[PDB]
Amino acid sequence: NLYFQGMATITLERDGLQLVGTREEPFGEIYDMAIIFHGFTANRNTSLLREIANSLRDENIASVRFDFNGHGDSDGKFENMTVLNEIEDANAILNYVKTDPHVRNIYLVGHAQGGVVASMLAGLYPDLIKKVVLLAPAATLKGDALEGNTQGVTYNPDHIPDRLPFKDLTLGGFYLRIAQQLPIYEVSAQFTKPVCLIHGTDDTVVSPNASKKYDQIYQNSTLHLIEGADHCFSDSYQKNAVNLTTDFLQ
Amino acid sequence: NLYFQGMATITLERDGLQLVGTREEPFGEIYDMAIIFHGFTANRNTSLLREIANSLRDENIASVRFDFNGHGDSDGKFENMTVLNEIEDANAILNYVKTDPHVRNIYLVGHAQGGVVASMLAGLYPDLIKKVVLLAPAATLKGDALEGNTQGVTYNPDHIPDRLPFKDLTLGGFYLRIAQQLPIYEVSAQFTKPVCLIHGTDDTVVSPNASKKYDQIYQNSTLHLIEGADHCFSDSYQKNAVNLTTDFLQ
Ligand SMILES: CCOC(=O)/C=C/c1ccc(O)c(OC)c1
Ligand SMILES: CCOC(=O)/C=C/c1ccc(O)c(OC)c1
Ligand SMILES: [Cl-]
Ligand SMILES: [Cl-]
Ligand SMILES: [Cl-]
Ligand SMILES: [Cl-]
Ligand SMILES: [N+]
Ligand SMILES: [N+]
Ligand SMILES: [N+]
Ligand SMILES: [N+]
Ligand SMILES: [N+]
Ligand SMILES: [N+]
Ligand SMILES: [N+]
Ligand SMILES: [N+]
Ligand SMILES: [N+]
Ligand SMILES: [N+]
Ligand SMILES: [N+]
Ligand SMILES: [N+]
Ligand SMILES: [N+]
Ligand SMILES: [N+]
Ligand SMILES: [N+]
Ligand SMILES: [N+]
Repeated sequence: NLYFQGMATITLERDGLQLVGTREEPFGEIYDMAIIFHGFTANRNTSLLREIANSLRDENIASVRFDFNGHGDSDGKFENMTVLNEIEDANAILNYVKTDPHVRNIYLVGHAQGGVVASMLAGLYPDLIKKVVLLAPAATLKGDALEGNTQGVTYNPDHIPDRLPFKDLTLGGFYLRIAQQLPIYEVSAQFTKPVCLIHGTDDTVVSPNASKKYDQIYQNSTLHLIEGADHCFSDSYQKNAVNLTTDFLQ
Repeated sequence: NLYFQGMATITLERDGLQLVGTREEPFGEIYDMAIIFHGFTANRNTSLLREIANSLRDENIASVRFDFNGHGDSDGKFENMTVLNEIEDANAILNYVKTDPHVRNIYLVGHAQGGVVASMLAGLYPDLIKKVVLLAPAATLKGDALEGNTQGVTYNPDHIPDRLPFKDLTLGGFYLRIAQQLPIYEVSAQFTKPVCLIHGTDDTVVSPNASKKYDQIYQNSTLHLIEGADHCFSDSYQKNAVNLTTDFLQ
């Protein structure tokens, strides 16, 4: 605002879970605010999401970035996380933003699974969200679940176990059952305002096809396929992903 | 079990919320178990649900019945309840039931909004649940949210407010935005094992067309129209409701 600029730690509640975020507070009385969503097994402070927030703040656009339930500093077990209770988290954060009287327009920015959270959130709030940016949005998480292969890790898609080991973590059977029947496109397509879609052509975690499908379902989308970029927009592509996002929001 | 029979109060957790229930434990080393789900604004101990759990226990079918979040003895504000978070409540209860070693077949039994919870849960666990009984399932709550008229309380369905004063209660805006888009029949229709559908013909809260519709989506359903019954299967209608429920779960 006019008196404090820079970062602050903010905590919210969603059903007796506490969610821990970082607010990037710009100069100015009135401003636009982006809610930024990290991906699966990630947290609010990846390089991509840090640089996103920072670039946004340099253009006077506020932001908040939170750890989803079961990730980062936020409460709850990873095994109990699903895309749906992430939407619930995202709604608790949308409550916080929409009641700050500094905020003018609200933007949603999500990477990977946080892109699916963003796109379905905007589809529930198409009357409130103004612009949305999706980076490598992971709608393919639904097909992976129908196939029985989530990021290497395999199961029978018709006999899903109670839990699945997944690196050093424990993934919940319910995550996968919800994943198989997520109405991603059905919900996301309710949002008819400006969408920015950024995806790397060398993404091997989430097919570019995912962004090509989002480009079909939105009537107001712009698609950027970044030649050579990976899933994380690593190395030289990160600045590319970050300027696209910033440019679009202004 | 073979040593203890009779009731107990169970406490479960879901996302930092305590869910309070009643477990009825029958005779035998091995038995089937019913999960009984109450409706919108109701609780686990309505006359109807006590009588279901009693009739079941006479057949040595075990049951549990929990207050959903925002109801009865359970945690959370009513205004923060949604059908989605009730499904998550329901999944937490299912975790408890499915991990009991005495339990053979798991049945779902849901009244009104508890019917929607039940049908959706069965659709997500079509490999685990053995049988479903829906009493006046409120699948009409979605169309009601799309029209903008929930039990006579009207609001703009394209501009859903933050909160809706709702007769001595305050229903959450996010309840309504979820309801509009819940994929009730899509998910429910994945359950291809036996379903028993029961609806009174004089229900004025949930149109009988709801049970008619399920009986069309389902690959193995049986429809019981109770001539003259009300939404809550009151007085004489209750024993008919209960017997149909009991006989079916056998
Ligand atoms: C941080 C980047 O990673 C993601 O967000 C991935 C989302 C996602 C992609 C494919 C899947 O099969 C899946 O189910 C676990 C999730
Ligand atoms: C306690 C017994 O009854 C119920 O569960 C009723 C549920 C219900 C019916 C129609 C609706 O438009 C609705 O939106 C909140 C909810
Ligand atoms: Cl699970
Ligand atoms: Cl015994
Ligand atoms: Cl009663
Ligand atoms: Cl009967
Ligand atoms: N200010
Ligand atoms: N985030
Ligand atoms: N399978
Ligand atoms: N969307
Ligand atoms: N588009
Ligand atoms: N036993
Ligand atoms: N309910
Ligand atoms: N109530
Ligand atoms: N009751
Ligand atoms: N009931
Ligand atoms: N409430
Ligand atoms: N609510
Ligand atoms: N009603
Ligand atoms: N509003
Ligand atoms: N709400
Ligand atoms: N939907």
